[PDB]
Amino acid sequence: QSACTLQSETHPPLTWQKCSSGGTCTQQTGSVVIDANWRWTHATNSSTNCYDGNTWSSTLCPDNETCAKNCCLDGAAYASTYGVTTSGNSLSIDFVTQSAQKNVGARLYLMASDTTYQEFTLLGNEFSFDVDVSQLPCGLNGALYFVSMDADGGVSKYPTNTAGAKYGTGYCDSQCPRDLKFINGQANVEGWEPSSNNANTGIGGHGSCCSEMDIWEANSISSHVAPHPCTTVGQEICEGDGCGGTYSDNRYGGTCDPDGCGWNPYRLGNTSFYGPGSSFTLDTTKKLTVVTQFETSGAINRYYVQNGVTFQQPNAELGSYSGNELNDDYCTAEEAEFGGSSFSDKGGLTQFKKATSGGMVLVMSLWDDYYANMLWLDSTYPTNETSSTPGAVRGSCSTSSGVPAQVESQSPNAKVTFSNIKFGPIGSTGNPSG
Ligand SMILES: *[C@@H]1O[C@H](CO)[C@@H](O)[C@H](O)[C@H]1NC(C)=O
Ligand SMILES: [Co+2]
Ligand SMILES: [Co+2]
Repeated sequence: QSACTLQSETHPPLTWQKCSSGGTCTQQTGSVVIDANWRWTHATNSSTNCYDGNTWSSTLCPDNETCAKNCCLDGAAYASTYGVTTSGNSLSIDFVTQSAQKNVGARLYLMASDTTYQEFTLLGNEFSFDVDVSQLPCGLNGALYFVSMDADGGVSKYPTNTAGAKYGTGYCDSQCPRDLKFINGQANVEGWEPSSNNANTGIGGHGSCCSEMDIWEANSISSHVAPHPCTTVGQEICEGDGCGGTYSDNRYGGTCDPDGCGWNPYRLGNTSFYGPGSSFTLDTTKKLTVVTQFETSGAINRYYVQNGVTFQQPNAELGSYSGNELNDDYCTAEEAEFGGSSFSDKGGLTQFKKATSGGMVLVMSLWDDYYANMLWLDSTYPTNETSSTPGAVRGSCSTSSGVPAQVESQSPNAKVTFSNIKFGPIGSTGNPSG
C-alpha cells in the first residue's frame, strides 16, 4: 500500500532512557506510530474506502496485488480519533474513543525517526518501565512487548509497500495474525472472512509471523510474561490455516508458538502477589515499576519496585522446578504439569535467544479479546475446568467476564499508561536518568 495525506501524520513524541554499565543514563527522543490496521484505507485518488466495516471494496480490491496498487493508508489523529497521547516519557491509551465513529484501543510502535522503527537488542540487557494498570478491569489487556519486525516496516523487501514504518506497516507476532489488511506489500482481501462478532475486523488468506517477547500483558487483576519462539526468527508470511495461531482452525499447525512459556504468578499459586489494594504485595491501584533482564544463558529474570520496595518475581514450584527465573527447566516443567508442547516444538529458549540476539521492535497496546475474552489471562480457562485442573485458574475474574461489547459499553473510560522506559545493560537501569 502507498500513503495518502488527506490527513496529516504527526507521531506523538516519546522520550526514553538509554543507560550504560558505567552508571549513567542518557535521554533518547523517539515517537510512537499506530499500526496500519487502525487507519483509514482508501483509493489513492479519492476518498472512496477500500475497506469499510469488515469487508473490502470488490472493485478497488479484486485481488491482493490490484488492491495494494489502488489503495493507500492515511494519517491518524492520535488524540481525537484514537485516544492516544504522550507527555515526555509517558504514553496513555484510552479504551474507547468516540469521534465521528467509535474506536477501540490501539497498537503502537516506538520509532527511531519518523520513517523507521527503533530496534532493541534484548540479550544481555534489561528493559524497565512504569505502568499504571489501575483503570484496567477484567477482560482488558494493556500490553508492552517486542516483536522481530523490520525497521522499515517491510519496504525494502516489498516495494509495493511505500507507506512503511511511518504508517505502521510490517507488523508480525507469534500468532501469525491473519487479521492484518496488508502483508508483504499486498492486501489480504483474498480469502477474507468477516468476523462474526466484530463489525470492524476479519481474517484473510495470509498471516504475518515472527518471534515475540511478551514482557507485559496485564490489567489490574492479572499479569503475565512470556517468550514466544518461531522456527523462522523474523517476519515471514504464512498461508491460511498453515499459519496456526488464534486466527486458524489449528493454532499449532504453524511455524510459531502461540502459547509461549508463560509465567503468571497467580496461575502458579501465589494469589496474593498482584491485585487492587493493600491485601496484595503489589497494589495495582498505584503505579509500579517492572524490570525484565535477559541474561546471555537465554533465561529471563524479573523484579518489581513499588514505593521504593523491591520484589523479585515470586518463587514458584512446578514439578521438579523451583525458583523465580524463567529458564529451560521452568518451561519444560510447565508443559509437563499444565500440558502442551508448542513452546518446546518451536525450539524453546534456545530458539528464542536467536530473536533477542537480533533486533526487535517495541510495541505498546490496549485491547480486548474477541476470541477468548482474555480468560487465558485473568480467569479460569478453559471455562469448564476447575481448580483441580493444573494451571486452569489464572485469575479471579469470572469466566463470564471480558465480552468485548459489554466491557466496551461498561468501561469505555478504561486506559493504560506506560512511562519512564529505560533500557541498557543488566544492572544499569536503576541508576539516575539523564
Ligand atoms: C507471594 O510472593 C510474595 C513476593 O515474593 C511473597 O512475599 C509472598 O509470601 C508469596 N505468597 C504466596 C502465598 O506465595
Ligand atoms: Co499466498
Ligand atoms: Co540465571
